Amino acid sequence: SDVFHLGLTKNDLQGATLAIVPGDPDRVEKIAALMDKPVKLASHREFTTWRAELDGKPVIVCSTGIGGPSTSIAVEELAQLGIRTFLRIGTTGAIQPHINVGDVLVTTASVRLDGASLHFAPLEFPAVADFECTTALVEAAKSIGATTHVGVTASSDTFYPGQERYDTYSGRVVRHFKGSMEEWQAMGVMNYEMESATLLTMCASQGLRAGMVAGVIVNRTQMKQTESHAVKIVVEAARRLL
Amino acid sequence: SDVFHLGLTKNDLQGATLAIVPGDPDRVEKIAALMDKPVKLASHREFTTWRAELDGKPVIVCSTGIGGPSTSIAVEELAQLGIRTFLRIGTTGAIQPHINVGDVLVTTASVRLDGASLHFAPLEFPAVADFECTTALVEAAKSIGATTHVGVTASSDTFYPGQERYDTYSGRVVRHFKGSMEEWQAMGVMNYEMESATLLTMCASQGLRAGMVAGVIVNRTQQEIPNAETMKQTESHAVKIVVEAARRLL
Amino acid sequence: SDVFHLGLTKNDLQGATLAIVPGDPDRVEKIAALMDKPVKLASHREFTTWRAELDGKPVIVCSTGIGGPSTSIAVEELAQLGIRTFLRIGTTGAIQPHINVGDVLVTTASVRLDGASLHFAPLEFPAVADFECTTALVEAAKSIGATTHVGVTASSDTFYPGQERYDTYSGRVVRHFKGSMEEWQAMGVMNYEMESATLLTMCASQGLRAGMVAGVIVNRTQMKQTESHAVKIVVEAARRLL
Amino acid sequence: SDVFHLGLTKNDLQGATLAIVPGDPDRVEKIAALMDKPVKLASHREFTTWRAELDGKPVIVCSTGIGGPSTSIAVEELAQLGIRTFLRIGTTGAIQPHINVGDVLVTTASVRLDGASLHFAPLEFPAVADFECTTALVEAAKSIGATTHVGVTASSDTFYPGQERYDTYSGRVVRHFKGSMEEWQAMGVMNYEMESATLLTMCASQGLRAGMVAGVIVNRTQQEIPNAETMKQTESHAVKIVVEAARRLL
Amino acid sequence: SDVFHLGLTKNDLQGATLAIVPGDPDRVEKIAALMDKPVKLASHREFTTWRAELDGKPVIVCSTGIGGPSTSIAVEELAQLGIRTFLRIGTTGAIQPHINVGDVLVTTASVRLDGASLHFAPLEFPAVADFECTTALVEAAKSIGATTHVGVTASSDTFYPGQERYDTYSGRVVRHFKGSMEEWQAMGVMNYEMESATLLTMCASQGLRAGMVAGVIVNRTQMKQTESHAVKIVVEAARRLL
Amino acid sequence: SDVFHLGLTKNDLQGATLAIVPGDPDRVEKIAALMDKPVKLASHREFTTWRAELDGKPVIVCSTGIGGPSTSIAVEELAQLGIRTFLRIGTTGAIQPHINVGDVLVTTASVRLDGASLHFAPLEFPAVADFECTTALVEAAKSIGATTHVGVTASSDTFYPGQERYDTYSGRVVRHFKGSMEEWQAMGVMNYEMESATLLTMCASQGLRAGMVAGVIVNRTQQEIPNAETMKQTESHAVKIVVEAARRLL
Ligand SMILES: O=c1[nH]c(=O)n([C@@H]2O[C@H](CO)[C@@H](O)[C@H]2O)cc1F
Ligand SMILES: O=c1[nH]c(=O)n([C@@H]2O[C@H](CO)[C@@H](O)[C@H]2O)cc1F
Ligand SMILES: O=c1[nH]c(=O)n([C@@H]2O[C@H](CO)[C@@H](O)[C@H]2O)cc1F
Ligand SMILES: O=c1[nH]c(=O)n([C@@H]2O[C@H](CO)[C@@H](O)[C@H]2O)cc1F
Ligand SMILES: O=c1[nH]c(=O)n([C@@H]2O[C@H](CO)[C@@H](O)[C@H]2O)cc1F
Ligand SMILES: O=c1[nH]c(=O)n([C@@H]2O[C@H](CO)[C@@H](O)[C@H]2O)cc1F
Ligand SMILES: [K+]
Ligand SMILES: [K+]
Ligand SMILES: [K+]
Repeated sequence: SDVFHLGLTKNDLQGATLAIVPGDPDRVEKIAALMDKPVKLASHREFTTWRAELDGKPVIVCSTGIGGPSTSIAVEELAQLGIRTFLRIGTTGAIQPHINVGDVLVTTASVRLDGASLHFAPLEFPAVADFECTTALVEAAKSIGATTHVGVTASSDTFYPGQERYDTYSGRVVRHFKGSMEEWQAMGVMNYEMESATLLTMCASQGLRAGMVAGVIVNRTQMKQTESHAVKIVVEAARRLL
Repeated sequence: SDVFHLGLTKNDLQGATLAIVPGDPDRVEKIAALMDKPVKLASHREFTTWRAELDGKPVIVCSTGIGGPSTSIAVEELAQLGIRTFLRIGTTGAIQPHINVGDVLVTTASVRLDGASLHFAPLEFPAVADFECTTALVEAAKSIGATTHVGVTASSDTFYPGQERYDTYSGRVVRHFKGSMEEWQAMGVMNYEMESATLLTMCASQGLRAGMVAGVIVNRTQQEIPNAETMKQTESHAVKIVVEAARRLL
Repeated sequence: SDVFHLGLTKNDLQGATLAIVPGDPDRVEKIAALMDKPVKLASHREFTTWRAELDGKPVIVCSTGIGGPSTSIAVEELAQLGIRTFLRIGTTGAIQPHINVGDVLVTTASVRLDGASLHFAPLEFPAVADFECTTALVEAAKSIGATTHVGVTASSDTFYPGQERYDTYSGRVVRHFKGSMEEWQAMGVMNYEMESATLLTMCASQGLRAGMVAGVIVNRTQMKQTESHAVKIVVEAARRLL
Repeated sequence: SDVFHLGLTKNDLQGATLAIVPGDPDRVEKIAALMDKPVKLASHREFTTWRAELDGKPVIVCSTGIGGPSTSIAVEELAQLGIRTFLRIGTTGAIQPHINVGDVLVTTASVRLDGASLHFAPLEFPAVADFECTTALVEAAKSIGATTHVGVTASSDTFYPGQERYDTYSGRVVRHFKGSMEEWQAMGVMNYEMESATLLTMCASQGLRAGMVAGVIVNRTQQEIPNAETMKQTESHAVKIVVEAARRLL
Repeated sequence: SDVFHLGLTKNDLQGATLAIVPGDPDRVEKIAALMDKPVKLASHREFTTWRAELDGKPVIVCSTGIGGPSTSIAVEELAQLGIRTFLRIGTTGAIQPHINVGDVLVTTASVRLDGASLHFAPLEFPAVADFECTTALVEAAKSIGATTHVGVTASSDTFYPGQERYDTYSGRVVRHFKGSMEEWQAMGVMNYEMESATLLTMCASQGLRAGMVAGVIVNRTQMKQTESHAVKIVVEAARRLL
Repeated sequence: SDVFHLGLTKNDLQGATLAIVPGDPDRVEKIAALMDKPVKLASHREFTTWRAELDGKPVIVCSTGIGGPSTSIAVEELAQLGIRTFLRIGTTGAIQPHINVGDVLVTTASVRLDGASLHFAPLEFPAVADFECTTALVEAAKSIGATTHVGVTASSDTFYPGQERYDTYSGRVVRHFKGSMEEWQAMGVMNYEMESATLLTMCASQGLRAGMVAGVIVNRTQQEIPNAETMKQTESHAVKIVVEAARRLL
């Protein structure tokens, strides 16, 4: 292995330069299955990697695990191996009334509620997605007729307090985040997820292209099939980025 | 006047919902001149407004003056008057070697080195441009064949220390900004300008669409010898691009 | 032109070392008119400059435009041309009950609600006015018998949310500034304006003397003539500073 | 499942109130194997859970995955299930010369270089370990004669820049973290790891007891030449120490 | 004098390496009196120093005065003189219902509501006590059967607003600290005092061992004898640390 | 006692509304001695209080001890007792070449390097002195012909690292303060002391008038060789100046 965590060698990628990075290890195979000659490369910790062909071009699929920390490791090590483009496919919770479960969301930029993005650029730097990847994702979504929403996403280091959930053990939310969801709502933020801030920031500040798309599995103001459409959309986007 | 600073009435706009907002008052007429039936509406402080027609649709052109403060006033008051889409056309200094004077830059999002954006959203919120406006700007730039670059822009509250210029009275830059340009360069930031952070943040957090395009009049990594001609010509292309973008946004 | 924005040459100032800097371009001529041999020097963007004589000494009057950004450019470029003393005359909104419209306010120091001051000194540095300029302004105000108030001023980068105005398009104020006016009131702050923080900080941290005086055109807790008195006061102060 | 991610039910724990939480899923079974009647309960995402008996008391072992985010989920959901005591056993990089690979480190408190801890308490709150858990860990380490060091640990959201590693794709470290390792060294910080800040803070601020122990697999001040054997042996001792500590905490 | 403030010479300490540092000058003699051959060494400003013997080992007792500023001076200068271990004995206000006046509190780490700790380490660094000193204090407390509580302490630069007291001249608390006590309570913080944050941080970040124990003289949610027990406990702890 | 720390009763002040507040308890009597009918009122912790008459008006003199924490207690409790005006007289270290030992410095505002001021107003609020008190101090200094300097002062919570002193036990200064003195120097800051930030902020934000004057006992830019005599003489003039200022403020 040429990297510390992924257990992958440069040759394993066979010249691949684009990677689809879902958060859940169990989704890696599903994504690879939509492409040609899918093969499992490695599985260590929360990092599962598969290789496949798209239009005769080798493509990588690697899980990041939940959170910016594990995400930064995967992205960094994949970059060390030649990957220059990253497309994240995730699951998300909508916080706007007009957005419905099943809808697909494309992130233009993210509210940085994480700590890892700060290890690449100060807070004033935008966690913005690459224009080409965003475009590809939008078109891909349109190509299959999925109800899509494009905009800002709140990327949190926590699933609970950071997303102002009170149905918890403590049933309490620290002051900084109390009343925070309502604030994001009034600002037009579409959803909550946990890896885009780190992904977009570290990529945008290091010459790497990144895109972000997620399927709505829940709406805070009010599933397997939704994941399916989002997966197709990201593979279709990758195709347009090759 | 229905607003405190612009000296404009709702009726003046004749139903206009899009405005092109240059920083310099003197550029307002130039921009309006590329459209039909251009008419001056008002002039107060650094706020000069003109109205014109584009494809049979009334369009506004209003100068913001330099900086997020004056920019936030103009945008806020124009919004009070019905404007929902804002396209900024400015001048900028490139900080990357591969970018040349005369090139056109489209901002996807901005590094917030201003104070006004913070009056609309905390620092963690991205100063991102509207996807539709950015797309229109990109296509418009392509439509006339201008050498274009798309990416991140550093928007500063100051022309000098914030952009780490030392050719100043004090010849000194406060610690926070010392060595800052090099940091931005390593991060891929394309340029320095002074209104996008405020514009994009206040719009993105209030349901308003905004786009940002600027012409390169200088490159910080490549010494000098400016050319009023070339410079005036660069402004020309950027103006044409923003008007073309507006057309696609109407 | 020896500077990038002002369109002025060192010789234009004829040895002037003090400048009165109003925010509104249209007020420049009014101020110059109270002095001798007033002459317009230039007009570019929001920067209008006039020269005049006061007690046989050349004095500059230059508009800064609204906000610290344009203010820092004007001050910096004027300094490059020899100006060492700056007196700002502005308009302001009082936030204390005992202060009335028409009253004149002299700022001793400012609450930094701007971004430009930070480009000269970290937030912990005080946006304090020069003792000599403050003194001159106080005496000048007294010399004409104007009802005067001396104290702290809140200098905001925005006219609306930063000054907690809700009569706006969004009718909303970001969390950081919600309930902020009341806080300033309890702290004795006298008013809101938009250039003193940047002016005083950049001057106080660069060996430049600065003073700040403004006329109250509105009281948040409850016009042409007020501007008139403030203008006289600043010209009278300049006279004592020459 | 009574929780959203762990896929566990209250009944699965059989009254367990203490959990050993390693970062790597693959270590869960190893830890459970040192106890009695070890049984796998679930495996979802980076969360692998096993149950076992220690002195006739049911004990849980659950992987957190790398980082405070996944750690906070696991801890929160385990707490929802009754766990009140958490003992983390990890791997770490030493940054002090006197500390050797193979040594065991017990964290009294951590430098918060993460983002998740901030979602439980402001930065001024200390990421301190529970006194009882720390004591148990210290005694346990002593009971087997392991070379131990007790002190402060720097817990980072990143493996690379946050730990000031330059052997990377960009080969660059953002300003805030440039020269940071040397600063931590001068302050006596013993090591770098990636979950203690979040673990200790969220537990210390919510009435939950937590302890932290890690085996040194590398020393940043002493070049390299890792040894899978030694490394695998270090993990072994750390595991034994944490299980022994749990025993004293039951 | 070999130091600027304490008025002490290296020889005065006769090889002492541990010091008990109370906040009140008047408590120095009381503490020294429990040991052998107590002798007053100096008295300057709020810094009173005494020397004594404990198990044949010279020990120092020096008052820090109230607050991190004076505390940092005393600790720094004592360190310059050879002291490597510091045990603070103070008075404190409990903020938890289950803690009673008279109880003894041992601080494991502190919430940094001070400014001095920041002059030694950034805010993210923990104001944690030395494990050995904490252990000694716990055992010492047990040795005399004192009702003890071990945990986190909020160390404030102010006695009033920082501890959210409203019975003041202004009867007002700045926004940052409004509702702060309740927050600390929900987080399990045991008490409020004014020197531990600075003490623990500066020591923990400079290779110096420090411990912190205080007697509860008041409970915010609901005296000479309490001080007595705390003094014994700290002397007993020092004995175990020699 | 009507207050928790000062051990003073409202009656003790006999209607006094102004207090001179030195940092050192030992200076309280010296200051009181220049006035009429000086009497010691109390002595507790670092708080020593004396009362005296100035032009037939009762005046208080109370030591604050070193630092904003003890300073805030004294000021708060004195205010509870009726004091509305505070004049601080201290000792200071100059950081500018043109300032000499023995010179007197009047602070117009302070750089807030303390923590206590933040307990009264956020960092953006200026630690500015009262205009009337500053004026009185300036005139008083002039009245005796002392070489005076008026300007900004850096008020630090620490005597050593915060004032970037390396002649210490650790011989190290935390990153935030490394190279800080030079920055303050370039900004024109005249000196370092340890109570003005807290004093001016808490007073300026609570309707209390405050002034600040200090005598230079050392200049950081000009090596050393202190003189107890000169030093004791500098304190003398500063004391005379503050008493004279109080007289003009009564
Ligand atoms: O409400 C949600 N919050 C959230 O963070 N997610 C995403 O799905 C995972 C949480 O289970 C995280 O990786 C995150 O990216 C989904 C959601 F539905
Ligand atoms: O180097 C530059 N920096 C800069 O900020 N600008 C832009 O032009 C104006 C300053 O001249 C500002 O409004 C800003 O948007 C142009 C430049 F060429
Ligand atoms: O309420 C007010 N707020 C305010 O900012 N001002 C000042 O006048 C201009 C706003 O029109 C700004 O330049 C500012 O300095 C006046 C006011 F009356
Ligand atoms: O140098 C190291 N840095 C580090 O963070 N670790 C730990 O091991 C994992 C990364 O490999 C993280 O969970 C972390 O806790 C180990 C190391 F050897
Ligand atoms: O409520 C309290 N708050 C407090 O800060 N203290 C402590 O006792 C002194 C206050 O009088 C300070 O030195 C501090 O350490 C005691 C208390 F009882
Ligand atoms: O260099 C100096 N630094 C300093 O802080 N002081 C002042 O004198 C005391 C420290 O000796 C503090 O109260 C402070 O106000 C004097 C000095 F000479
Ligand atoms: K993870
Ligand atoms: K302007
Ligand atoms: K003190």
